[PDB]
Amino acid sequence: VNSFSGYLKLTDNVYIKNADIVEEAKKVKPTVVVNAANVYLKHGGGVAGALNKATNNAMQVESDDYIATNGPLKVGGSCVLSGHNLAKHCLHVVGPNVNKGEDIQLLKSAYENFNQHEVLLAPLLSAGIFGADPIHSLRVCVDTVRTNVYLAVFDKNLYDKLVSSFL
Ligand SMILES: Nc1nc2ccc(Cl)cc2s1
Repeated sequence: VNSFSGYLKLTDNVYIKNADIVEEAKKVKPTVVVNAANVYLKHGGGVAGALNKATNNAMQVESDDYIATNGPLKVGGSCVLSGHNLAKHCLHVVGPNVNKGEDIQLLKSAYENFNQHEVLLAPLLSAGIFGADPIHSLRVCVDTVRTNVYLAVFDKNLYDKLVSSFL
């Protein structure tokens, strides 16, 4: 049993809810929250800007030190950093950004990072301002992640479309 409430069960391991991931993280304090990161860990907008704002910019300060030491992530890659006031850990995952011309085949590689964690609170990778089709992102998630993933979908309209169209 875990603390996640109000989710619709899609599969054995994937759950979905219309929720603000920031407000969900603040309520649950999950072991892992996933950030929709870019390779520079520049948390300007979308999910990353919202998560970082909720940490009072402490996520960005930590991230800048990580990049200064290690250099940029790979598209499809990840790193584990602090979850600050939102979670124990933040798994920063880089899905491909369609609005930069990145290979959508890298979305499966991105979701494979989730398999290193038994339970996660996450957004749909490459959705929103990363430009991918969220229906596609949900299909790749279900077909790739084997650990228990609780997806927070920001748009009520999109949430209802993802559920209604789910095979
Ligand atoms: N407080 C939140 N801000 C955002 C911004 C973009 C997306 Cl895709 C989800 C969320 S939840």
